Amino acid sequence: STSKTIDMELVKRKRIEAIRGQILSKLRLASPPSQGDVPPGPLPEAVLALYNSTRDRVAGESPEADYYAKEVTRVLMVESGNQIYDKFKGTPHSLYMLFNTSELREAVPEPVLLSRAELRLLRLKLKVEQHVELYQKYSQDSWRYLSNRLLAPSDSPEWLSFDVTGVVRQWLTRREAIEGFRLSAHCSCDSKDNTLHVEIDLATIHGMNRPFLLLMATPLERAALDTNYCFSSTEKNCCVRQLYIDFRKDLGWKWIHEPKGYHANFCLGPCPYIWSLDTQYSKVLALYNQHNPGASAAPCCVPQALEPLPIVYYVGRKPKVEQLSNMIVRSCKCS
Amino acid sequence: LSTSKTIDMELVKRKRIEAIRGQILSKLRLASPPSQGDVPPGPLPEAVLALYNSTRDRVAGEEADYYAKEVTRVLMVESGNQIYDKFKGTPHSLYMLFNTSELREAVPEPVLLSRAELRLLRLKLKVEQHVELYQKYSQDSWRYLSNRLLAPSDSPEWLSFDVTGVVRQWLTRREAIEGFRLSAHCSCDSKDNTLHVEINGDLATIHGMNRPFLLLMATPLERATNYCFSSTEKNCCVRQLYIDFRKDLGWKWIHEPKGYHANFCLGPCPALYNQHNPGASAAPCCVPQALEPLPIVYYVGRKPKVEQLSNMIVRSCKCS
Ligand SMILES: *[C@@H]1O[C@H](CO)[C@@H](O[C@@H]2O[C@H](CO)[C@@H](O[C@@H]3O[C@H](CO)[C@@H](O)[C@H](O)[C@@H]3O)[C@H](O)[C@H]2NC(C)=O)[C@H](O)[C@H]1NC(C)=O
Repeated sequence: STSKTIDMELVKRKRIEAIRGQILSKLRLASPPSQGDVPPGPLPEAVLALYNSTRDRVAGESPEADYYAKEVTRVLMVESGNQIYDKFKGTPHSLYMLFNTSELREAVPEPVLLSRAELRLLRLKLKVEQHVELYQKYSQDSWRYLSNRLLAPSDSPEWLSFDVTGVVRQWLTRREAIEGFRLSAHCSCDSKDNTLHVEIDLATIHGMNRPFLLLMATPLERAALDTNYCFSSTEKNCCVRQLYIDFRKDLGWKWIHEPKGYHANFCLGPCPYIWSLDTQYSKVLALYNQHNPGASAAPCCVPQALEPLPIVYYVGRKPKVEQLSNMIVRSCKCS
Repeated sequence: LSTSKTIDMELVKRKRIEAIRGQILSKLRLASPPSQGDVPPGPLPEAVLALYNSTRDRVAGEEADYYAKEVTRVLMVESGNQIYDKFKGTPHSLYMLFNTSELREAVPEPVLLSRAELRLLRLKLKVEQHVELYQKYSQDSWRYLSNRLLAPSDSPEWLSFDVTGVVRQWLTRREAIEGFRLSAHCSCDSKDNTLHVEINGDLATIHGMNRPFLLLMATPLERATNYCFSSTEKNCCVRQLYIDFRKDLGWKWIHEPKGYHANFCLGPCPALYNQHNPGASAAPCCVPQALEPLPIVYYVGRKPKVEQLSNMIVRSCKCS
């Protein structure tokens, strides 16, 4: 291990140097930004709090994201004391969260830059299981179902998240000043012999730590490859290549009755470092979505999206239908 | 010259073909192709083709191992008997119950089961509908599983519901009968002693062929960072590397954090092709699978910026 540990350190240094170009290329910077103007001392109150929640454990829901970094912003809902109580007065099992659309356009000027928008809630009900549903205020009159969530009991207050990216993108398109969501308890009912059975504050609503929208978008200053593009175009870079395999013609096998063949495509092509490649084009950028130059020390043209293959074959007199995983290559990536 | 590029591709294509020869055999865990002298000539039986079709059928629904899974299916109890007299005249509810012994014959032991799907032939062509799936936990109760918003489609469509955990629990249970419930979505809200309630021909095909069934994928009976940091492995795996922006990169511009666990993948990916060449590609590499982002805080002049960079932290590695 005397002459192997030192070899390991060279790999670690190779990884570190790739990360140097890795971070700078993501930020679309040739060199680290100038610091002469920066105030010394601790970070501001809003900056630390913004960075805090990005690391915090949140509740998940259950096109692919790009290589370059996303600017994260957040907008807290309109304050509790004003406006949000008179229109929905005394609703026992419904929580309303409305946002100023101009505050969203201040963070994200145009919708095309927005890549993800999350609605955040500070859940408090520790001991009992609850089933909730999320709704979007499309118009002033009706609400539309978005999603639901079965919430198991948790001993500690937990931050809940709802992916409302598609909804917030439509909000950035609209000029209407106020938009919002509605979180209500799950309704369970059933009709039977002309009878009908029906079964049905949770979170911080005021000040800081009230519900908010977390926006991840490409900043304005900075404003994989599936078979549907790899089969049409001839590319020098890493991509999917067609290969139909006949169990008779190519493998000399007769025991697979169904199918007689399938498209087992392969990945083939050079994977240069993303910063070593020409200025970014939409067709070349896709490959690099999971790009981590130092991870494997040498990036390879490997598959991303794969599909299974069901087959039919015999064991004696007995026919068997089986499914094989990861047989069909649908996309390739450099990583 | 394209004459000497055709030849290069043919060599790559043959390497892929030869790896696939080993891939298929290794997934089925066979050393050589099985003997076919006893196989009946002619078309496959009625049930065998139908079972195979549904594996290919295009369906809309909302890690798995390397080796192949045996696919079986079990149709629900027929309409005319037993399943209507206890649920007589339910206007907005469709009931699907299954014999638990038929499931244990298809999947002998619950540990072997890897996936179970409930299949429905949707019929409502023109109208958008919202449905919910329920499980018969007890003799008195049903339990919420999932829901589905169904957009209009001109053609009858096969719907799928992932009921793996439910069907696996059925094999754990000893009760002879189990089943599901598909009902219309209930939307209500109470306000000042008032209450608004909204709901939403047969919804799906219910009798004869193409009736609801469970599609079972299980390992045959005959085939019977938290891991990378503890053990030292020669093969491809995750390797520890903490990176301090000052100590390792010489940087002062990233105020938060001062560093992070950016692990790397390292190890050769040159009978047991599960960790050797899972993808069967011409040259397998040790590349990461699970990646995690890294939020940072830095300054550009006077304006502080908090940004998130994707795929910075390697959590798992694979041979591909
Ligand atoms: C499972 O999938 C295959 C996918 O093709 C299905 O194959 C089709 O089976 C039908 C069965 O009737 C064939 O229809 C035939 O039509 C000709 C006239 O065109 C008639 O002479 C035959 O008597 C038969 O009725 C159809 O051609 C065949 N598909 C292809 C591409 O040939 C199969 O039906 C599926 N499911 C089953 C068998 O339940």
